[PDB]
Amino acid sequence: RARVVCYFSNWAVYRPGVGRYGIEDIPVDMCTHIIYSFIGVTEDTQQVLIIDPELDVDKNGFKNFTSLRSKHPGVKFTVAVGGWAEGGSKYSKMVAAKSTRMAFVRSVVDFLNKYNFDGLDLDWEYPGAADRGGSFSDKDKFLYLVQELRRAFIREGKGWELTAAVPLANFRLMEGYHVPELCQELDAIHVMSYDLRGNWAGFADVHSPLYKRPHDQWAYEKLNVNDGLQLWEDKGCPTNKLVVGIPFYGRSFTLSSGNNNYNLGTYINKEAGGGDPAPYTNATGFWAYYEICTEVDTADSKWTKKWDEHGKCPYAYKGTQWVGYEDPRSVEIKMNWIKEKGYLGAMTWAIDMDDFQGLCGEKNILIKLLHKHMSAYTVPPPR
Ligand SMILES: CC(=O)N[C@@H]1[C@@H](O)[C@H](O[C@@H]2O[C@H](CO)[C@@H](O[C@@H]3O[C@H](CO)[C@@H](O)[C@H](O)[C@H]3NC(C)=O)[C@H](O)[C@H]2NC(C)=O)[C@@H](CO)O[C@H]1O
Ligand SMILES: CC(=O)N[C@@H]1[C@@H](O)[C@H](O[C@@H]2O[C@H](CO)[C@@H](O)[C@H](O)[C@H]2NC(C)=O)[C@@H](CO)O[C@H]1O
Ligand SMILES: *[C@@H]1O[C@H](CO)[C@@H](O)[C@H](O)[C@H]1NC(C)=O
Ligand SMILES: *[C@@H]1O[C@H](CO)[C@@H](O)[C@H](O)[C@H]1NC(C)=O
Repeated sequence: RARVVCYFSNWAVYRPGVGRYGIEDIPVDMCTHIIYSFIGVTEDTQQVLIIDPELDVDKNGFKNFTSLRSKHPGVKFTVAVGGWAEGGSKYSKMVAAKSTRMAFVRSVVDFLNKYNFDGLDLDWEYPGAADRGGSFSDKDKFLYLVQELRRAFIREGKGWELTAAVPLANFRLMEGYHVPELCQELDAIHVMSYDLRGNWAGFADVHSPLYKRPHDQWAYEKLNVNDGLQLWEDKGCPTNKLVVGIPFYGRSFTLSSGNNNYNLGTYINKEAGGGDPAPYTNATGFWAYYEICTEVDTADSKWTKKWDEHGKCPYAYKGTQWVGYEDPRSVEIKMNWIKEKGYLGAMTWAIDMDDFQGLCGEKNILIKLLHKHMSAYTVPPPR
């Protein structure tokens, strides 16, 4: 009764060559809940914004995805609104008044009926975040939105789920999330236990450390997966509502000129923006898991792979390039820890970045780990 929650990116179909990943590539039986990402909100009318209508509607992307339930009827197929690229300011605007929230709620209900989704995942990053167009009143008003969506979903009578993707840093929780009240209204809390470190921080480090390292200080002291989940519990969220995110990607850095120290915490060339783009994701500062294993794990690789003994994550480097990520060893450790803590399950950002082609070895190696552990695990009663 554990969840394996799989975010599916609708833009992965445009990746070239073996990176192309579409609806037909989703390994549906490895997940219990699959989430089509993303739709957005309009700036002016607070309605659902379809972000790639040629794919999502004209080529039947939404419906191809939800009709997967014909062959896989025990799986839930929902849609996520928001995501990083959507920004936060349209959401802070939409929740500012009862009337604009109600316009959005009606639009959501029509959309979910039209494309036969099982519910909605809220991915506003983030209520209350001044750097993302937010402000103080978002914390109350985001809770109101959640309460109003839940009531609308109850009225529709189809048993739709409502979930949310959330951060784990204390300051973000204080600015945006009434934890006990949100955890009561939501079916699952998808914790984004990743991007905890990255180029923006100004030093090289793994981005999903499980436990504190000696160099973690001040704001970073508790910014690790174990302490972040413990924070959600301490703030009032039941253990059996918390789903732990696992990144299928690494955060990369370009090290400072002449820097031969590759240890965690080493200085970087921050203006570079991160490591150089890899060929399929083509984004400075991150690599898909399959982009990492095809470079790091080959027989003649010139990459050097190391292990963070405290954070329990791999990192690898070559030249000026350094990347921290998750591999089968680190994912196995986190699966065992999820079971030890009694959490509701595991989530991945995102299923289209697993080695789904088997370029390095077993196809879908990381999601198979999530599925192996979660499917044999019984979630205990709240602690
Ligand atoms: C649940 C959750 O993890 N949510 C967040 C994710 O949004 C975020 O991943 C990033 O998502 C954005 C989209 O919101 C990606 O930007 C996209 O970039 C490509 C080209 O580089 C572009 O073609 C797309 O148009 C654009 N998206 C859209 C909506 O069209 C970004 O690359 C993702 N970053 C990754 C995968 O590392 C994840 C991980 O950061 O965490 C939350 O912030
Ligand atoms: C903490 C900080 O300096 N904030 C900015 C970051 O939000 C941002 O990247 C993002 O890191 C967040 C953690 O703070 C993640 O939650 C978020 O998923 C991630 N963004 C994505 C999806 O790529 C960086 C810019 O990339 O700027 C920082 O200043
Ligand atoms: C939906 O499935 C149809 C029939 O297989 C296919 O032609 C189309 O490309 C699919 N669209 C998407 C977005 O996957
Ligand atoms: C890679 O991304 C950059 C930055 O957006 C873009 O300008 C360039 O066209 C992209 N290249 C490919 C092959 O998509």
